[PDB]
Amino acid sequence: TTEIHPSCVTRQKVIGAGEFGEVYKGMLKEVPVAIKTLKAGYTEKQRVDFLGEAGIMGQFSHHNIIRLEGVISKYKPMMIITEYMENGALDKFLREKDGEFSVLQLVGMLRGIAAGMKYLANMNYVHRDLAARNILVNSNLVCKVSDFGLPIRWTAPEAISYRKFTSASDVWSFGIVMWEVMTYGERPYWELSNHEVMKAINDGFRLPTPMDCPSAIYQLMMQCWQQERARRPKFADIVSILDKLIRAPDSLKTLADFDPRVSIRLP
Ligand SMILES: COc1cccc(NC(=O)c2ccc(C)c(Nc3nc(-c4cccnc4)nc4c3cnn4C)c2)c1
Repeated sequence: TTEIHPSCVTRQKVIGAGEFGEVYKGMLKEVPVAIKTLKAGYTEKQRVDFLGEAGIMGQFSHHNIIRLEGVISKYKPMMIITEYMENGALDKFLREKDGEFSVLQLVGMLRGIAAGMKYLANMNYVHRDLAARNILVNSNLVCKVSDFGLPIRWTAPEAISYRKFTSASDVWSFGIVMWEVMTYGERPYWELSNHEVMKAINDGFRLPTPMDCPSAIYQLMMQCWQQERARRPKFADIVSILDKLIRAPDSLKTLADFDPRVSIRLP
């Protein structure tokens, strides 16, 4: 990580809360940045977790992972400073832009998220909280995997049941993210409670296709939701498939049937 001097950082507005501090938008000497602070009184564990987060983030160098600008560790409050993405988090972005993108644009966002996840998994970094709310979107529509902290309905069964978090449980979550993107940010499983979601999964039910969804994309998300972890695609498989679909874009014109929940009869 690069150490940044505090005189170069201007905090401007609060945009969220940290484990023992706040998150701000600000400017870095000017480029806009996001700034997470660790405020006076933090515990030893909080310091270890905070500087540990900075240290792992400093290792990430990929187009589809949030970029660390630097850290303030030599002065108080300590800070983690990242690039700032003006379109914000992906879940809110898509809900505010319903129906505004082409299928190819949506699938391109998924390819980018998958490439970032392949990078993390390859680095032996298990995300554990992959969801559209933890993905940032830049002004080129590039998605940057991030983690803002605390998700039953995004989590694989083995991770819920016995705390087995691996890249393969992240693949399950990625399938949910695919469904979030293709629905413009719908809530997975709609109004079902967390217990009803787990019961449905265990009974064998899976999310139905989004509207206007390429058949290949629904097939892929379905294979991310295999109960048996060993049967799920690896991230390398996901990236490869998405890349090939984008590069032969007529492949995306074949749509999965959408199951009507409502019948409208007209003459
Ligand atoms: C695999 O990737 C990993 C793995 C492990 C850890 C992390 N850590 C971060 O992701 C992280 C840590 C510190 C910062 C300053 C940021 N930046 C932003 N956080 C927030 C925000 C908003 C509300 C509430 N909380 C946060 N909003 C932002 C940014 C940028 N732009 N915007 C709009 C992100 C990433």
